Amino acid sequence: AKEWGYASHNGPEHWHELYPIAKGDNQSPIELHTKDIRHDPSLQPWSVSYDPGSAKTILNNGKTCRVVFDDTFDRSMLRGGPLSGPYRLRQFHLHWGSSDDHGSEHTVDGVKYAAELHLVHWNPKYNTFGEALKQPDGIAVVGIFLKIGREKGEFQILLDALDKIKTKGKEAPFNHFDPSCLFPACRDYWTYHGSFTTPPCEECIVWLLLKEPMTVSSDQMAKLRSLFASAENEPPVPLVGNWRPPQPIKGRVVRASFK
Ligand SMILES: *SC[C@H](NC(=O)CC[C@H](N)C(=O)O)C(=O)NCC(=O)O
Ligand SMILES: *SC[C@H](NC(=O)CC[C@H](N)C(=O)O)C(=O)NCC(=O)O
Ligand SMILES: [Zn+2]
Repeated sequence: AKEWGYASHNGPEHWHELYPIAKGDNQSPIELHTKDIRHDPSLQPWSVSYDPGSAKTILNNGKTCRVVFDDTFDRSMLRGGPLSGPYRLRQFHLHWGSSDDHGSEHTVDGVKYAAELHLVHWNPKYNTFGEALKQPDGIAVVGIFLKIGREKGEFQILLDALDKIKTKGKEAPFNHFDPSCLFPACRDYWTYHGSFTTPPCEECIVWLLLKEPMTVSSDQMAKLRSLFASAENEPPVPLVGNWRPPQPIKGRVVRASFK
């Protein structure tokens, strides 16, 4: 069944035993160090046009909490930036730690944030999501960090739905939600080519990591940690620490849209 997780027996360090590409040369996430970032004067701003009504479902698959969107036609689009054409929003999910002092997958100048939100988009010119996974630029992920601060009203909508998907395999209708309401005002970003941070770890992703964090309160973060990685018919296992350690940067440059 090729089951994997975040534990010592089935974690990141063993993923290559199931998917060789986990040891590839374009793996994510990475540590962003000021010493290896290059300002690209040609980088252009990106934008999004999300239809709140395209949101369909929220689910707990035992590895994270995912909100799924209708991507059968052009409804919710991401355009601009380093991209060659518009991308369709497929879903978003989160990565978080066991406590407020860590949780993000990407790290900036040696600092980690409480969580990392990933909005996954794919290029419709490739016809299907499965085909896009085979392309070096088939998927585009807008990554945003969560920092502890004031409570985020818009984020509560999501947190209020988690009670319906407490365990692995649960799913519930989640309608009328515009993920853009979670975006910080500042749009500065870093971009680089990498992979999915979860198996099969396909190296088909163009990353857009925003510089400015979204703030959320500690009580809000505690709510996320209330999920279980186990199914109803299983002994309780809290869903925390679903982040992959930084991978080698190797022969890649991270471009910044700011000087
Ligand atoms: S809540 C986030 C922002 N959306 C809106 O304000 C609603 C606009 C819709 N047209 C509507 O239903 O009124 C938003 O789009 N933020 C992203 C941005 O780039 O600022
Ligand atoms: S990147 C800093 C942010 N500015 C913008 O996103 C641009 C705003 C206007 N479109 C413009 O001046 O061109 C920002 O507001 N960051 C928030 C801050 O005050 O911390
Ligand atoms: Zn992710």
